[PDB]
Amino acid sequence: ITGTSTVGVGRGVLGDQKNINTTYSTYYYLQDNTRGDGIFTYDAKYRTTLPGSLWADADNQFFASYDAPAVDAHYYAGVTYDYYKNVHNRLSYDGNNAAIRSSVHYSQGYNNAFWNGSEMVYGDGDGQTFIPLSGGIDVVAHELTHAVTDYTAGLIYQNESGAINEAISDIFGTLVEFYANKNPDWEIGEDVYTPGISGDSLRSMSDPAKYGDPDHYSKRYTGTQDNGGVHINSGIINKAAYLISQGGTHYGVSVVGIGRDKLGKIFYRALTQYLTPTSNFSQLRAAAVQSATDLYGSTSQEVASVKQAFDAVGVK
Ligand SMILES: O=C(O)CNC(=O)[C@@H](CS)Cc1ccccc1
Ligand SMILES: [Ca+2]
Ligand SMILES: [Ca+2]
Ligand SMILES: [Ca+2]
Ligand SMILES: [Ca+2]
Ligand SMILES: [Zn+2]
Repeated sequence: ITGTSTVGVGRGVLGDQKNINTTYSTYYYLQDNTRGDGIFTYDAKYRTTLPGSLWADADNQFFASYDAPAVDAHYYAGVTYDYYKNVHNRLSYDGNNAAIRSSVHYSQGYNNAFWNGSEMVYGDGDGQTFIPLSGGIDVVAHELTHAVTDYTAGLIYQNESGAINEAISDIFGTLVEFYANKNPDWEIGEDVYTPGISGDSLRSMSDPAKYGDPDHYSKRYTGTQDNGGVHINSGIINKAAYLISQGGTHYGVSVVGIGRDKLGKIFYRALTQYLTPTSNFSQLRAAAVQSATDLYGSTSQEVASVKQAFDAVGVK
């Protein structure tokens, strides 16, 4: 759409009011011209055909219940772009300001969200296991992060390299939740999962075992489901990341925490410079050691906390 940039107001899935960047040309569109090549939000209209229609609204006000998921997918994708640009100096997912597109209201009672190789897609949930997926900042950044991986390391979605792919997305979606200061935590999906139950989440970075995921290499899933346990074995890498950051004793091994910022710096560098499509857990270890080395020196505490963390989860 070609038109005048303006700003509208709306209510998100959680009932919160926010301002969003729109474009005016007869109608008001969910098209934000201020970020790279633009952020575009689309209506999939309960169908599976993508992307659906560019979101059009008559008065620049987004307070209807059908509007809520479009408001949050549009705004959180702006926050995510901001995080990457400001913190890591990366312009959009390809590093060249590619336009970011999202479709909401995808299918009927679709309990997922994904990156299809070209855009982000959000189901509205069934109302019980989930509420519309874009209402969770960590879900939105997990997604966008898959775009980042795709253009960099290119981790294949299966087995060891696939679980690394999932871990990276949980790690960066968690960094983005803390960056926005939106009630942050080391849990994944908490804001949109099981609206009827309090206190839970889909996955836990602090204690993956809390929901049955492995928190040690020796407890890794060797089967075939979930592409070889991509969303299962990600817990081993999530635990490691949470240790480097915050510190702690796990299975007897003590790790001194180096905090979030350094954790984001080391992982981004492993991602962008050292990891390959076929990298395994052991290779992720050498990549993270080497990034921390590059940035803080071979004899830094930074390097020593990364080794401790991997030894704690049995990776190497
Ligand atoms: O597909 C699965 O098994 C679970 N899906 C996920 O973990 C991702 C899709 S890769 C979508 C999502 C991320 C974070 C939070 C909620 C939903
Ligand atoms: Ca309106
Ligand atoms: Ca939170
Ligand atoms: Ca969270
Ligand atoms: Ca819940
Ligand atoms: Zn994922």
